[PDB]
Amino acid sequence: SKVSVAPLHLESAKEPPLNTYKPKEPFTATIVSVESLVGPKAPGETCHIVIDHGGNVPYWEGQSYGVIPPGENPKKPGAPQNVRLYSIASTRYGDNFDGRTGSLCVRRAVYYDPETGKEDPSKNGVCSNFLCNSKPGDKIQLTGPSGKIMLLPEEDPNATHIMIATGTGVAPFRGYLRRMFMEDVPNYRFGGLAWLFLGVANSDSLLYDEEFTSYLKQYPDNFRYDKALSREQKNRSGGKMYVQDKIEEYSDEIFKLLDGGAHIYFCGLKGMMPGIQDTLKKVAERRGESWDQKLAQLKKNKQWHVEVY
Ligand SMILES: Cc1cc2c(cc1C)N(C[C@H](O)[C@H](O)[C@H](O)COP(=O)(O)OP(=O)(O)OC[C@H]1O[C@@H](n3cnc4c(N)ncnc43)[C@H](O)[C@@H]1O)c1[nH]c(=O)[nH]c(=O)c1N2
Repeated sequence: SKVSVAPLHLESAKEPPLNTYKPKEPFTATIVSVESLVGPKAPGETCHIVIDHGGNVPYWEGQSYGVIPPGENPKKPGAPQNVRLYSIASTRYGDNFDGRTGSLCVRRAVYYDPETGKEDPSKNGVCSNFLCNSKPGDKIQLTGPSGKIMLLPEEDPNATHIMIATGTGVAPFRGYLRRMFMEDVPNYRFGGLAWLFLGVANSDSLLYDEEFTSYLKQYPDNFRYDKALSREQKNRSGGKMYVQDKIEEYSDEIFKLLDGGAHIYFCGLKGMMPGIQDTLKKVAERRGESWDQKLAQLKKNKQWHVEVY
């Protein structure tokens, strides 16, 4: 039941592509589709953007594309807008299984006055709205790809990968998990444990939930999946349910896996991290361990992978 992907020559490169296109001469890609990923109770829109790069801007899982939105740089007259980076949410083959498209998972940044709720177009996020407002056939200026922090370590096809996402931080993990489970990639046959933790505001804010739930039924011995819905759930202590609280529910299993060599990944808004560090410190203390010591070892061993923004 693994899906045929082409072209398999995408497996031949020994190093990830980097900076293939640069801001002064971007690649003009074409939008294939834009769809909302969220339901009516979600506090804001997050969109799935499919982009046809024609095979001209290949990438590895875990990398980012740059997008240059239209208009003048407000801080520099006559100059283009600055690049905004977006974690690629697709595998190298992309959602059409053909090596021609890549996908982004984009939260629409909308401004509301803190007192009156009143909006103001001039204070909306430029690139996120540009992307979420795009339609089939629209052109986008693409740069990159870039980034190496979130490349998937494939040396051990039976490794353990613990994936901690909030919101759009699910993006690299969608790509990892399709490569691990969905696509027929003969040179990478994953037989380890992939464990996805996802924190979002509510049920309607879930991203790609049907895809992840399907892996539980297809690969029950290789995939685990836990969700934290913060506005709809409460933690053991009674402060909104964050993803850290879900990690703590599996404290012993997770620490054992880390001690056994598991990779652990964090992606999403940088505000997710302080709570996670606090929980891990408390879990370590309860076990009689120093989290500082443990984290230093995880970093030295190249087990700790963070890309937050
Ligand atoms: C490695 C990496 C990977 C990613 C990302 C970053 C990095 C470093 N990001 C973030 C992304 O690059 C980008 O920063 C956001 O999409 C916001 O960009 P905009 O162009 O929409 O906002 P823009 O840069 O135009 O504005 C920034 C913020 O300022 C606000 N603002 C503007 N003017 C204001 C004013 N006068 N008063 C008050 N507020 C004002 C806007 O509302 C917005 O919230 C991301 N994002 C994402 O959604 N998905 C992803 O997968 C990723 N991945």
